[PDB]
Amino acid sequence: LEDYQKNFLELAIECQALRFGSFKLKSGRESPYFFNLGLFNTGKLLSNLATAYAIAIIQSDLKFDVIFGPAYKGIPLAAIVCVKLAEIGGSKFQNIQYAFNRKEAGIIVGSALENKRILIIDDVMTAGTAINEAFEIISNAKGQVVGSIIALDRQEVVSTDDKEGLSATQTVSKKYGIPVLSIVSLIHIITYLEGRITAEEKSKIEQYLQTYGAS
Amino acid sequence: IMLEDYQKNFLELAIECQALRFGSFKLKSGRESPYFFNLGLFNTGKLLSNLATAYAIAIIQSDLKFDVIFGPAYKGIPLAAIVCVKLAEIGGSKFQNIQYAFNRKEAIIVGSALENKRILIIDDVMTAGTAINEAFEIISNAKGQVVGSIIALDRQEVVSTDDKEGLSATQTVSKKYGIPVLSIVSLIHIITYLEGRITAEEKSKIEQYLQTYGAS
Ligand SMILES: O=C(O)c1cc(=O)[nH]c(=O)n1[C@@H]1O[C@H](COP(=O)(O)O)[C@@H](O)[C@H]1O
Ligand SMILES: O=C(O)c1cc(=O)[nH]c(=O)n1[C@@H]1O[C@H](COP(=O)(O)O)[C@@H](O)[C@H]1O
Ligand SMILES: [Cl-]
Ligand SMILES: [Cl-]
Repeated sequence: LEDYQKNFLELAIECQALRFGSFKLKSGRESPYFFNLGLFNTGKLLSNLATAYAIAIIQSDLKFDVIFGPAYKGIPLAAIVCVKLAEIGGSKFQNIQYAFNRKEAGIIVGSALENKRILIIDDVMTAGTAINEAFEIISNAKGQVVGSIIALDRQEVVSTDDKEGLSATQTVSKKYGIPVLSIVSLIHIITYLEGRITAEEKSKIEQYLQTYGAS
Repeated sequence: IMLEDYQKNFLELAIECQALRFGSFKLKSGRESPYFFNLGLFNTGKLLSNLATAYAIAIIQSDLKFDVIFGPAYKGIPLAAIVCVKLAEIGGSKFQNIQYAFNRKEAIIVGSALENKRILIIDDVMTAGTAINEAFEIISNAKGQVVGSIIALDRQEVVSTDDKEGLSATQTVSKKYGIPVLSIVSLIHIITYLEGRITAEEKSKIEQYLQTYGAS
């Protein structure tokens, strides 16, 4: 793990973004843990979060024109990361733009996406549903998606039906031929924060991963 | 009038990025304006960084004590976020734990509960004050306590031409709620700073507009 990933994880517990318990996910799956990025809610935490995203993006060498955040929670993410890229990235990141959608229209707020290289930013990927929806919106605007970044790759399958059992992030990359970046993955949480996870929570996570974990 | 270096720099960028334009614009209040300020055109990382800093300096200057910065959906949302971040970055210990919040158009608050929290409303521009009033009601529904407002531009216009006192939208809001209304710049700043860069024709159009709508 890199230092910024360690700090991200440390702050994730501090602000309670990483919670263990019983959670019904968007996809319907009953999960033993939940990552709530919305809990990085202070000026200090948002600054650190924007920095983590920016570092991951810069180190990827991805070339793009526009960072797009899906409504609603992706909107602040796109804005703060756009800023942070200009602050820590140097000359080629000064003119990167940000955009987002309205839920109902004139759907896109920002410069026209047509023929621009777009990086999608979001919080967490589980089954990949949220990113597919963002893809649809971008394609309607005639944007060219060149990559995606999330804070947490939960490293789960799109569906248990799929025999290959590729993760949601793996399936997006393969389908589109685009990088899918993550600040951290579930494996990083398990290994680094092993002490702060109890024996029961450890087993609950492993049992969950037996059903939903990528191969 | 006084112009801070950061205000001059902000205006320079506003011209550069097309945020500030002169010409015929029908405002959302129906008023036919000789100029328009489109803050959404501060749309790059560099422009947003300067914008966040400008808002932050004005907020710091004011000594306003608050818990939450609230930006109305949709265009208020990035403003709340970037300013919450900037304040923690350049404002010191006092701003480390301030939070941001915003509304959904329909289910409604995104963020920690607003109840019993001191709220700073952030928005782009005030003309007749209609948008800020709508934000007041949202925060009211949520039982938050509004302690201040900040906008990028105070257009210095009346709420209604029928009011004989002729208080501006920002003056009206301030008197009604007993709270400060801050702005990065006002129309007077734009006119004073740009001098002859606004053409004679453009100047007279502004003067004619303010003869109809300008605050006393
Ligand atoms: O429901 C989830 O899958 C989920 C798990 C989690 O740990 N954190 C989390 O925020 N979520 C929510 O579910 C989304 C990810 O699920 P997918 O759209 O299936 O990838 C995120 O965008 C969140 O809205
Ligand atoms: O329509 C306007 O009055 C207006 C003028 C301007 O220069 N810039 C600008 O953005 N506007 C839009 O009008 C709103 C302000 O109008 P009021 O709600 O009357 O105060 C802003 O929130 C913008 O949506
Ligand atoms: Cl959302
Ligand atoms: Cl809007």
